[PDB]
Amino acid sequence: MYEEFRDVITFQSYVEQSNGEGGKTYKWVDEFTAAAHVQPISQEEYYKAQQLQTPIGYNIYTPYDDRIDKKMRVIYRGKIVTFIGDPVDLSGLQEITRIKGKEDGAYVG
Repeated sequence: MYEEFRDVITFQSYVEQSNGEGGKTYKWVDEFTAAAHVQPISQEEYYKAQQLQTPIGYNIYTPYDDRIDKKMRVIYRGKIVTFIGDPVDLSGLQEITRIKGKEDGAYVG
């Protein structure tokens, strides 16, 4: 609902252990700090037709940073969200990275 943005926001991680046991106990760590824009999808982004569901998708652009959605828990403009994703670069000179991330779950949490 911000459209075009650049604020100083903090990217962090919530990971349910740094070994092959996803659950049991949970540990918090900090990733990086950047001038960035993390925004939620709202609906289908382009809209056109309609459709309804509860939003579990994020859209982000940061200049050359690929670390936002790729298993993280970030705080952008006071909002804490959890998501997994894949980064793509804009190309040419290599100035902008465009990332998509989404949330699902893991059994109980």
